[PDB]
Amino acid sequence: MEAAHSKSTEECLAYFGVSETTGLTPDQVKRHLEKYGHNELPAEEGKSLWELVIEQFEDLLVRILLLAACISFVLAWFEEGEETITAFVEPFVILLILIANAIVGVWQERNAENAIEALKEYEPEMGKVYRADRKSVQRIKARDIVPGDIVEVAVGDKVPADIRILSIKSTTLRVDQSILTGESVSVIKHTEPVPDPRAVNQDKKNMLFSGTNIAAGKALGIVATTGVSTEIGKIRDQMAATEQDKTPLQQKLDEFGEQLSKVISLICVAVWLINIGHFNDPVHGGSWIRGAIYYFKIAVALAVAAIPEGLPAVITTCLALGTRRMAKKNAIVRSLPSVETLGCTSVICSDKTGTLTTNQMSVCKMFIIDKVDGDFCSLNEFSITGSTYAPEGEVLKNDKPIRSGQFDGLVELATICALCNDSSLDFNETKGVYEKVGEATETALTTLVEKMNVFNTEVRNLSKVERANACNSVIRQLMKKEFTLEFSRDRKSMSVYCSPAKSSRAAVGNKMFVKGAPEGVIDRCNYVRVGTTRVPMTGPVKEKILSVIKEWGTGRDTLRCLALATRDTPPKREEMVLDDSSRFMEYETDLTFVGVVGMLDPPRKEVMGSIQLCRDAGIRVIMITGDNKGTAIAICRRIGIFGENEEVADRAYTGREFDDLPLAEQREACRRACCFARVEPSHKSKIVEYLQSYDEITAMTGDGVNDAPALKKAEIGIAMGSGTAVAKTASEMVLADDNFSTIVAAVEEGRAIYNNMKQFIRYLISSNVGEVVCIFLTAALGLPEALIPVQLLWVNLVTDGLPATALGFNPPDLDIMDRPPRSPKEPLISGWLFFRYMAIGGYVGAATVGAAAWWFMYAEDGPGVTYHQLTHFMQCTEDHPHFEGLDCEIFEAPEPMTMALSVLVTIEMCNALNSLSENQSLMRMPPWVNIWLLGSICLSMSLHFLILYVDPLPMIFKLKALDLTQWLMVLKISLPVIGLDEILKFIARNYLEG
Ligand SMILES: Nc1ncnc2c1ncn2[C@@H]1O[C@H](COP(=O)(O)OP(=O)(O)CP(=O)(O)O)[C@@H](O)[C@H]1O
Ligand SMILES: CC(=O)C1=C(O)N2[C@H](C1=O)[C@H]1c3c[nH]c4cccc(c34)C[C@H]1C2(C)C
Ligand SMILES: [K+]
Ligand SMILES: [Mg+2]
Ligand SMILES: [Mn+2]
Ligand SMILES: [Mn+2]
Repeated sequence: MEAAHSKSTEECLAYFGVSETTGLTPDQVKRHLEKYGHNELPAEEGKSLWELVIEQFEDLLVRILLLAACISFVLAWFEEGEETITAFVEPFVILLILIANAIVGVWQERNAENAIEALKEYEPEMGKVYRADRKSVQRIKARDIVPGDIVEVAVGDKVPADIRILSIKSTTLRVDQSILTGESVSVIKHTEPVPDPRAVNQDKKNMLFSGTNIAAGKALGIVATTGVSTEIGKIRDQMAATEQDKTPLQQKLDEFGEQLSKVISLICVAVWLINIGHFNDPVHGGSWIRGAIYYFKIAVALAVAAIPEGLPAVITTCLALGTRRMAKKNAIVRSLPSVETLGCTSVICSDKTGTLTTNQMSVCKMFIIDKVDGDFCSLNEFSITGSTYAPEGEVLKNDKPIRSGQFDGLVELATICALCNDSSLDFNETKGVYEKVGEATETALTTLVEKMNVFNTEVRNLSKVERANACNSVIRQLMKKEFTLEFSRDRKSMSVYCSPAKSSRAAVGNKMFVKGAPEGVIDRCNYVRVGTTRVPMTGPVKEKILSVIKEWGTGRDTLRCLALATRDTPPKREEMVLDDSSRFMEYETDLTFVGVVGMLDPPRKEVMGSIQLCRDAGIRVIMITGDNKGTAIAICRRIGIFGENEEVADRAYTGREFDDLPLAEQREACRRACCFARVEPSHKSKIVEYLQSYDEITAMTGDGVNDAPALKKAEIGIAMGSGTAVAKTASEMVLADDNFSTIVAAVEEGRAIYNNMKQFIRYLISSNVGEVVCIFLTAALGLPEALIPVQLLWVNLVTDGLPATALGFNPPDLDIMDRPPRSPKEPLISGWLFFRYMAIGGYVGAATVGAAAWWFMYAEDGPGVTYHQLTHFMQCTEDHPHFEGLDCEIFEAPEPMTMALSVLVTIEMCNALNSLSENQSLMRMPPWVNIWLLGSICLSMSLHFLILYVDPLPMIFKLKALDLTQWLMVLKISLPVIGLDEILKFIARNYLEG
């Protein structure tokens, strides 16, 4: 059943053809269960660790290194009676890496806790119905409720389905709808039509929404919808639309996967063209068994050389460390990549209530009457400080602290605030904070009474649990509450009837203390309290007081105001009927006006300063709130989202006003406006979506169920530590201490991390370049591979491993938070930078093949000098006569390859220094800057020496140590790499773009 809010109750009843005093028949229920299904949200799984690892071995690139693992496996099985000893270390070091990279791939991409499950917390197991087969209410499984059911809800109930209210049995029905609005202040419901077809939830004052709860009262309704066709079901569906997105760089990775997986396919058929080049002269001396196997040997070496394995690890490590740094600021990152995604954020959307503000309603202004001089009426105004329910803060007069007990009118105000009140305050020993018990707007009065301390009660030595209600208790000892005239919609006030406690001195006679909406309470006042005296309420006085109250209600203030009054001479208890709320207004007449209090939900202290820092970093903050527009704009002004006099006509929108815009203007509104109010959970995700459709990287901050969709849609979702489980499990990061400042800190960390990543990804790739250049030089020319897989694997995973991780520890820049956010599209190399290490890569790729072949010809030991014969080793077995003065096995010596590797290891270790900075020469930026880079290379170096000098190591890696002349030759053929790039920096810091 649709549009239940605009139908009258008779139309809803007639639609299902049921009586409110009977309900559906059990047969009808059966038919509706068929037709509409059960009243429950579908669970959303998330692949077993099975289908996750499987998906790690799916993306093309990863297969390339599996190919060269199976091929490596075969070309290590049918290994001659020679060294089948360690031929399998290759197809295993590889087969091992792919294992490790998967387990890690999943340990960071997997979101443990499920936000749809948390949401089901709001689905009660049980609901109450009236069905035709019994007169009395029936308590059943909620999932068995169907459209058409007559349902009964009561105080403390979770509402089981979307329900048109038929009949309110209590005097009021007060509903907490925070899961759809973020607001915890009770909604007072009624049963009349809400004609607007486009009514937003905050307007549907005659509806009950599944998953909200009843803060008070009793009602009967008819179920309009169940299952996913409910408001909470829409939230469930937006969280189920699981886009499993990915970090900008993580999409760069996924991208480069496609990049590198073709570069290899091309280079392999390219090695094949130069392999088929001397296919026209094989002299068929070794058939093709030798040829089709020397070609796979090459593929495995190229594939291995191209893929920069170990990359996944240095990154994961970088991220994880980042996570550790943020945890120390009280930012709990739940997704490794996110720690860095925040860095490129350009727009931060934010819930207001409980996010930007404390979600703790606070009396911050009050007034009583000081003097009435005929027509003129002087008010005594005070402000009150503090922003939580904690009874911490002081009452100020002109900004200076005063003792509330000095003023008789305040004693009376406190008395009414304390007594005309169904709530209290409680100190939660487990969370370490004060919490309300009852309505927010009432607990604010409770808190006020504690701050006011009008009897100067000693409270400094109380436990926090006793302190919670101390000054309210002292007032209870003076006046005994005898009964309450509860709130009704017609009068918009409530009152409590009180007698002076036994042993008066207080003051003889019974009293009624009244609070309510100003206009109705003041209209029923005939007198005004001035100190302890009472004077007649006149028109001009009534008008001054109403005017000031109206200013408080619409200011830069926009406070909720209550007027406080007391009936000085109540009726006698016996003349009043308590069972009829319709009589209460009359009993609360002939009142004496006492004062007014104004409360708001105030900003957290750090928010303003954080917004400014964001602005300084080129980040926009947009408030998106379920709350009213007036309050929303006012809070925006207090926190510097808007100027205090800025005109915001087209900078602030309700969800409706936003919906009214042409679809084109909706997109543009999102770039211009910074406040969206009276919004539904969908509006928040829609705005995030628009933002993202300008390719803005966008964050969402929230604490509520109504933020869950936006939290899921944003590139980065951020939840408040003290907010809902649902919002937390929908996030990438949680601010455990609710400190908004931490977001600013997280951005910096993220920019720091982004800079170090991109360059250690360059350092690691410049490497994989030379290797390819080499595994291709020593392939096309027909030379004996200068390096083989098992060695490359060590280099890329370990030799370059440490140093890369060292670079992820370089110091962040000093202006890092004075730049605008980097563009999402920004590559990782451009023009100058690409050919930069295609030059450093052309050097490594060569200087390695060139120090291995050196050991042949112009080197001492030194088979050796063969020249054109060296590029022709295939015919040493066959065409031996050519090779006279040499053996036919010394073409497979460890020394030459140890020369090659020792060059790479030496070039890369150097290439790690020119990686410390992008442009700043080592001249102007010392190599002693990042000490950890030093310990990093000395480790890589001392590991290199190892696999050269340890009985096993050199056989598994095919190395044979180098003389001190074999190392002078290495250095004098490696170090120059520094001067090379070093001059590439001098030609970029001046004549390029600096
Ligand atoms: N228990 C209580 N005792 C006394 N006064 C109360 C009260 N609960 C609410 N009020 C006062 O009476 C008014 C009645 O609230 P009501 O149902 O009219 O909502 P609202 O006007 O705040 C709703 P909306 O934002 O959707 O238009 C409140 O604004 C408040 O001043
Ligand atoms: C088993 C497994 O999950 C993985 C792997 O096995 N790896 C990475 C990877 O994620 C591969 C990868 C995909 N996209 C990129 C970009 C840059 C670098 C890498 C990758 C490393 C790749 C490899 C093969 C080491
Ligand atoms: K997200
Ligand atoms: Mg909120
Ligand atoms: Mn992977
Ligand atoms: Mn109202």
